[PDB]
Amino acid sequence: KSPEELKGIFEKYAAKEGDPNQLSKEELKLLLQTEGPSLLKGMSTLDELFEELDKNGDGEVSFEEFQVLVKKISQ
Repeated sequence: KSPEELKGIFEKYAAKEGDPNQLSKEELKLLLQTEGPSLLKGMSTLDELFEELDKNGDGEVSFEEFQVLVKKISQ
């Protein structure tokens, strides 16, 4: 579920940033939060750690990196 939902949205958002594999924090947050309304699986661990990464200032996030990070920090 979450992989597919995240990815499906990610492709569309990432298209704005040209490379469908690459998204950034700004969109990332929206994309994560979406799993809230969708599956009640957005605005928790995922966004919390991504806010930390935002404060560190990662900014740019590839799908793969994103995906592995969110599930690894959650589990």
